[PDB]
Order: sequence, then structure tokens, then C-alpha cells
Amino acid sequence: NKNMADIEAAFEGRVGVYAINTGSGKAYSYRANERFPLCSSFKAFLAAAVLKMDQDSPGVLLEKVNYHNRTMEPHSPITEKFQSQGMAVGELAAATLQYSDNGAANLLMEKYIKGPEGMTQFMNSIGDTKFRLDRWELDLNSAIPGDERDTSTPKAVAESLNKLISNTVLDNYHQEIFKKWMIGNTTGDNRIRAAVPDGWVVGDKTGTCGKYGTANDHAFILQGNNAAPLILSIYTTRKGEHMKHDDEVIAKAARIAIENVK
Ligand SMILES: *C(=O)N1C[C@H](NOS(=O)(=O)O)CC[C@H]1C(N)=O
Repeated sequence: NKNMADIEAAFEGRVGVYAINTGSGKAYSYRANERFPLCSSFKAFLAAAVLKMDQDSPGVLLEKVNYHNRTMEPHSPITEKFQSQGMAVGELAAATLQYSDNGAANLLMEKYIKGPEGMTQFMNSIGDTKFRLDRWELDLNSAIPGDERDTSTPKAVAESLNKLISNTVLDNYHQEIFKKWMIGNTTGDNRIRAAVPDGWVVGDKTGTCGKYGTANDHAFILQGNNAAPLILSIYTTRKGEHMKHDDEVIAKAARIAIENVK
């Protein structure tokens, strides 16, 4: 528990961590360039791609999407609620990020982003050449060791998140929406957020494949007093198909990474 190698050994699996202090440049890396399953964590970038489409076509966020005749994907807490009358594109983006909504992700990749291929192209176009999304929900969650489908690296995820808040892709209006969505994420209280002092503000997106004990979290962290953000990216997976994940391992890794870049 005092260092990342000991956390990983006791977890019995693979832990990948990249953190950077965007003010000082201090970074921390542990298997930062190895591949891990994305699970739900791509959904933050999907929401950002929808924001960019609206940036490039003002009004997209208010277009309405109807899906009355759909069999809703498991883990669709918002889209199942609104099925009777549809949802605005911007609320689908908010739902897929803040609630990890699976229906919202597939709907947006069916009608706006051009499938998993289009998701990958968006990431590629901002300079992320590690990210690949290959399949739809929920098959993208298989998390098979050695399978590079639907994977990225901890460092690539961190760097892409930084790009999305550092004026390289989204204008300041759309960046602010993206950052408010991340800060309002509902699913991360037991991961990176569990490692930060009260008073710091965290915007994060989690992922939990349900296979191979695979779970992750990436975030920007605002210490306050106008400090530049910390970026943290933490991915884990294990060898056995039905092994369970462990939130506390991610939180322990977060404490180490924060200590080394703060
Ligand atoms: C994403 O990985 N998922 C969607 C949903 N949210 O859990 S999450 O916040 O950790 O991402 C349920 C688990 C998982 C899935 N089975 O799709």
C-alpha cells in the first residue's frame, strides 16, 4: 500500500496509472503506456465528440432523438426513463457521461457519431493514436487479456482529457459544459474522488467492464485557490474471466499518484 508495485501485487492483476500536474508539468507513470480495456470510460469522450459536433453545427444539442421501439440495453438509467417521448441529443450526451448510460452511447453512435469507427476517428483527429473502440455496447466489455479491441492506455486517456479542457478541441463554451458534466458525474465516489481531500473538486468518468475484474477511472482534479488541474488516469484488469474488481485498489493508486504530482 506504500507504493504502486505493492498495490498491484496484492491486487493480483495489472494496474496502469498516469498522472500529470498541468501547472508544474510533474508526471507519474506506472504501466502508463500499456493497454487496458476502456469499458464505459470512452463515454466521456463520446459526450465531448457530441459537443464538438454541436460546436461545428450550432443546435445539434437540441435536436431530438426518438427510440420508442428499442429494446433498451442493460444499464440505461436515463434513456429507459425517457423512452416514451425521446431525448435531446445534449441530454443523451449528459446521460452517457454522468450516468454511464449504455442506451445513450449506442443511440449517439447510431445517429450522430459514425459508430465505434467514428468514435475512434474523433480520438485520432485530436492526436490520440492509442484509443480504439471496435464494438458496440455491450460486447465492447469482454475485456479479454491480449485482445486490443476496445482498449487504450492510461497515458493516452489522460492526455486526451487534458486536450479537452485545454482549448485544443472544444471552444470555451463547450469546454465549460464538458467540465460541468464531468464534475457532475454520479458514479465515481469510490474511486479517484475517494482519494482526495474534502474541498477539492473532481470531474471524472468511470468504467467497469464486468469481466476480468476490470475497472477504471480518469479525472481532472481542482485543488482550488486557482491551481491548475491535476489529471489522473487509472486502469485495472485481472487474469480470470469472472474475477471481481476492487474500487479500493483504484483509490489506493489515486493517493499514490496524487502524492507524486501535487
Ligand atoms: C460501463 O463500463 N458500464 C456501464 C454501467 N456503468 O458502470 S460504470 O460507471 O463504472 O461505468 C454499468 C457497468 C458497465 C457496463 N456493464 O456497461
